[PDB]
Amino acid sequence: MTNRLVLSGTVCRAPLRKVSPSGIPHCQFVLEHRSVQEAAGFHRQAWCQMPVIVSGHENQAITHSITVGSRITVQGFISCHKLSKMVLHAEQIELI
Amino acid sequence: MTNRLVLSGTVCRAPLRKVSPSGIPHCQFVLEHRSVQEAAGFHRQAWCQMPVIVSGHENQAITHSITVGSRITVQGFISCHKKMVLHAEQIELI
Repeated sequence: MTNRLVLSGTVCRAPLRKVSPSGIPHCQFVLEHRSVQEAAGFHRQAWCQMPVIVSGHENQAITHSITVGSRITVQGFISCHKLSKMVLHAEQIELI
Repeated sequence: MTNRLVLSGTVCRAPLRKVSPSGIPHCQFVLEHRSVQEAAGFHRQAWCQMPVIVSGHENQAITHSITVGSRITVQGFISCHKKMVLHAEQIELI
């Protein structure tokens, strides 16, 4: 049922843009997250490079503010395909 | 920096209790998620198999009750190696 990743980071690859044959715009970039997280009472570095996909006409405009160096937070669902790779499908983007 | 994953699924690999060299036990299993999500006005299938690490003694009665086929909702932060793991903070048997 529940599937929600909220993740902040710095964009490490600029949006690569395409439109589907049926007219659906898709925007793809990579978000690099790095932070200090808490577990069992000791601090530890969390690092990951998350591919993000922005699909549909709704969220495309803000995507043109996103460049390598942009700090953003992305809220959405994760999806894996296969040798498996994970993508964050953006539902909300906040420009920090 | 926000790092928060909330994921429901089913246990697809038997949980194993390991011990960190620092005296801290943890429980590892793999969590299989399969849901219908909405994108560009269409229903997308979302699937994932997430490795999950649960540390700290407070989650042991729930952890010890977990088997292959258990339906759980997991909440924590993600981290990446070489691989992606979810470091579980909250764990509920749904």
